[PDB]
Amino acid sequence: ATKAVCVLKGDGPVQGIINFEQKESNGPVKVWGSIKGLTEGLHGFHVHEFGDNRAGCTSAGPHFNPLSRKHGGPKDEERHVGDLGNVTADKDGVADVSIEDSVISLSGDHCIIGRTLVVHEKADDLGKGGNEESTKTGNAGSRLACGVIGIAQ
Amino acid sequence: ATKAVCVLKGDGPVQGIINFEQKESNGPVKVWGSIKGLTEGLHGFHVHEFGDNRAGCTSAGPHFNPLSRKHGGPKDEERHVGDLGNVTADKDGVADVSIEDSVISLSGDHCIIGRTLVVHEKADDLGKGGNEESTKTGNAGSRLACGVIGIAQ
Repeated sequence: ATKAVCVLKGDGPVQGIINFEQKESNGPVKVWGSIKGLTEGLHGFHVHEFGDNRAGCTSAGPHFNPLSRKHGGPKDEERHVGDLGNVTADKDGVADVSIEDSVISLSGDHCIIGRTLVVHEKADDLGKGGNEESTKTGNAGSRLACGVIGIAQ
Repeated sequence: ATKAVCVLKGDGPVQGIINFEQKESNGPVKVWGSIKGLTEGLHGFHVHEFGDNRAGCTSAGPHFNPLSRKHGGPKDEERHVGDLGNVTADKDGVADVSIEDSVISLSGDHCIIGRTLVVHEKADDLGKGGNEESTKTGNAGSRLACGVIGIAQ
């Protein structure tokens, strides 16, 4: 079964480790791990297009949107491949991520190996945020921590 | 025409950006960038199996060697997929990289997207160092800096 990992780092306190497992190449991907350094609440959680961190998290480019669709939440039909919603940080800044998704893959055209997982400033509004920006990125703000999704043992 | 990038970081001063380019599937991967923070001289430049950075450059694991060959130099027929030889740091610690390789690839069985590049402590002796370890790892020492090979624009 195909396995991947991401180590999230950025410029301040935000850090963590996000595992990915996909036992069948057409089943869902299990995403799990933990993030610390976070303000309490909901934090946008997106696969970005490039595994490029050469000038920081900015280098990662836009959401991974191969089907040129509009931004949604995970559960929507209309959503980018890399729209994985929000993760929620507790009062002590810790987010226990647990997610199952059937739009991302670890193989094929929807493959997220070598792309970037990014944790954002604020809530992804999930297309339901009442302005232009909402239906493009979900207004989730600055990129706090990222890293490239890599092949794991 | 496919592109990748690796940003090299470690616990020391060694930093670098390395670019990969393979304009067609069967063709050679062009590799180039710069690494600073190195001691003058030669340093092993290897692709390792895992894009895992969980516990630093150690988590990358072993040389990327899908064909189960002995360690050599890039020009050798007998070599690991990940055997890219050595880069040369000048007196100011700067290593200008320019490499063309036909064994690594950006797609396929020999695909290196999502794996790690590591730059090592000491010269790779290229399997001609004349001891056991020569033909496993080439004696290149500790891992100074690594980064996961990600998709680039």
